[PDB]
Amino acid sequence: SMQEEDTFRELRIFLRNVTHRLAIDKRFRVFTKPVDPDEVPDYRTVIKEPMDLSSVISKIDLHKYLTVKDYLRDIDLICSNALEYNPDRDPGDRLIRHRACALRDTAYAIIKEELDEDFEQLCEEIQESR
Ligand SMILES: O=C(C1CC1)N1CCN(c2ccc(F)cc2)CC1
Repeated sequence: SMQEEDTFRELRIFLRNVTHRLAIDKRFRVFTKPVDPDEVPDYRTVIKEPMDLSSVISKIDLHKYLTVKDYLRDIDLICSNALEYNPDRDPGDRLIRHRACALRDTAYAIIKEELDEDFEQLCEEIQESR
């Protein structure tokens, strides 16, 4: 229906706004663009599904997310990729992991305060119905 297409448009507006707030935070700069294969040729052989905040913006616009749960699977994949690729005790690795965990916890906290649970339940029921 028209009403269902209006529900999914509101979902996209909400997701662009959360993603822009993460992307301007100086802590999360390393997560804003894909890894350059020239700089890190080993990256694409270790990490099977790369993900970053520029790709998440592109996926919102392509209508890839029908629920906030779909969207948070990609935020969780940005975080898990960083913990897998950078697992060592040295400071460079410990700083990337700390920032990855902060990206994940910040996205979950914005959504806890600002997403209405009945708006998410509506998105999930339209998705199920298709
Ligand atoms: O996991 C990531 C970020 C996507 C989250 N990276 C770890 C490895 N970094 C790197 C850069 C130059 C270099 F010569 C070797 C490694 C780039 C940043």
